[PDB]
Amino acid sequence: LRELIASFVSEEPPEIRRIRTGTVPDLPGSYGQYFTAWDFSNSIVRDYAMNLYQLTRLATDESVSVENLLTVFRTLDPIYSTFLGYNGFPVLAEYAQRVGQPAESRAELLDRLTTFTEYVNRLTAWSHHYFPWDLGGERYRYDPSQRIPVRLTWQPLGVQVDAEIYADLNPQLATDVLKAFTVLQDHAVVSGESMYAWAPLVSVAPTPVRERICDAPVGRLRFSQATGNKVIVQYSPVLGKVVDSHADRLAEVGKAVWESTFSSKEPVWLTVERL
Amino acid sequence: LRELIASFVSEEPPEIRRIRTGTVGSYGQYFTAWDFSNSIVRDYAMNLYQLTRLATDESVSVENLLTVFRTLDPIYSTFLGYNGFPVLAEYAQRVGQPAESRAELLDRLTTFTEYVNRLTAWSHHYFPWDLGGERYRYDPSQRIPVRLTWQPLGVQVDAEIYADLNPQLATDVLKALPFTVLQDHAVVSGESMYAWAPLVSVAPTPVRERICDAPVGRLRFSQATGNKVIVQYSPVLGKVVDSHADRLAEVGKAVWESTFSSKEPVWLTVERL
Ligand SMILES: O=C(O)CC[C@@H]1N[C@H](C(=O)O)Cc2c1[nH]c1ccccc21
Ligand SMILES: O=C(O)CC[C@@H]1N[C@H](C(=O)O)Cc2c1[nH]c1ccccc21
Repeated sequence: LRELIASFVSEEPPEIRRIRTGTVPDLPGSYGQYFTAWDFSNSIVRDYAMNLYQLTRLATDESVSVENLLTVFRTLDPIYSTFLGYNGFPVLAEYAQRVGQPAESRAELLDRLTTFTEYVNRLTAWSHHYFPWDLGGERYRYDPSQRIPVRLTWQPLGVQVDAEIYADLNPQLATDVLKAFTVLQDHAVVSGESMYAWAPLVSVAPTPVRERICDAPVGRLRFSQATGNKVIVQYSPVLGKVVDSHADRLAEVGKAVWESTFSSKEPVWLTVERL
Repeated sequence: LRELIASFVSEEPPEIRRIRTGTVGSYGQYFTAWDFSNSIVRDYAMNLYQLTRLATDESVSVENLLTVFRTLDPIYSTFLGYNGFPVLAEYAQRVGQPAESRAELLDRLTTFTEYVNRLTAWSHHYFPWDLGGERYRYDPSQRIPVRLTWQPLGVQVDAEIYADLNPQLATDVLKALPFTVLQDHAVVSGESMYAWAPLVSVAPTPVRERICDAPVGRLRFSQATGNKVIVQYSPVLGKVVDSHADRLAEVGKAVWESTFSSKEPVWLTVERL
């Protein structure tokens, strides 16, 4: 599986192509319209994914017996598995059955859960990028020691900015984030002026320090292990802050990426490297 | 909750109305917030139904059950509460509170499921699937006869519930009869209509059948997906009689024009015969 997670960090998965073009073998969508089909594909795998992560996060809970975990999986999974497998994602289903296979140990289950979560998280990301959220706008309107420095670069925007990430604030989270990335950049479609990208990792570490996003300042950085393994730049568990001096570019980086996921479907990639 | 469940079976919830009128999104549009509300309620519903089914299982403690709830629920509950369904959230919080009997939980779970499944039913009906429509194109001794009718289309048909095929499912659905609910169409599956029946059945479904094998007039149940009643013009339930199968074509036409376009409610009543 991991081979194709890596493949799909660079390339759009073929599954996410047939869905946008309407070439799914089943031709889903009653009365010759795959708009409904596409919608179900996007949402079913997004929520299926959030489920997978939480299943994982309980694989880390030891009060639950692994056998009880496997059973909660055989209960929750098959409906999402089969429908997605019949509406655009055949392999994900088979791999879900591989995850449901008896776990000789708790760690084996945990590893399968996290791999597969990230597989479907990459697919979620790509669908999120190509789903036409635009039809709506036309009609429906209204310790200083531990801070590590890194640099975030948006191409082909050619805009770079710097950021600190407070390892002290969220140690387990920051270490996992530091462990790893050039990934497609997209915009939140309901929250407002924020962008996020699907970081290539599966962190189940608890986050003691979270912030209410209305208190969050500009260029605030946040990682959501739940809605993807997303990294979020606000122009919630907190990760870091883009330095104030460069906050002046984030706003147009925003408008650009909003056009990316709302209007253009033109890829906008974001790289995080550590200074 | 049950108070609200009954009230909603006939009346549009306030929540679905304010979201579909955008009087609860990014850059002054609500269609994304709507797409999210619709899908998250639908899927929180499937999750709740599988969690009740879990609640029947005796291998899992009620404390392990409650912690699997305390983790999978909030991501859906709190979010939906921000966009459309606040009371859904507060009641989810309360379902989580420590239960001392499997039954107490299982009851709150089932009512909450069905509350959410009605919210889903109304969301599916009002949700706009017409937008992409222009952009994206191409023992007989055992069965118990009942009858179905659609108003204001004024069309009826007699059908038989195969108790022999699914005894548990048959009883669970009959005990709700008579009822009259919203009938909507199947937006992805094809030529099938369905309606959200007012029950939450944990009945086994020993017999199931390919929807491609399902004849015209095939009645199937959808306990896994909103405990719905599906007529095809899957767990098996019944069949409309051969001489009445012909009357199903135009009501499917009208109900597709109802769910896809008009939104003018189409109601179906099922009564025992
Ligand atoms: O405060 C908000 O509106 C939501 C914040 C964030 N925004 C995303 C977007 O805007 O696309 C969608 C999304 C978010 N959090 C979630 C939790 C569960 C399921 C979906 C989401
Ligand atoms: O569409 C299909 O081929 C599947 C059959 C059914 N059809 C529904 C429709 O058409 O609205 C959508 C739907 C179905 N089963 C599901 C399971 C999970 C999530 C959604 C669904």
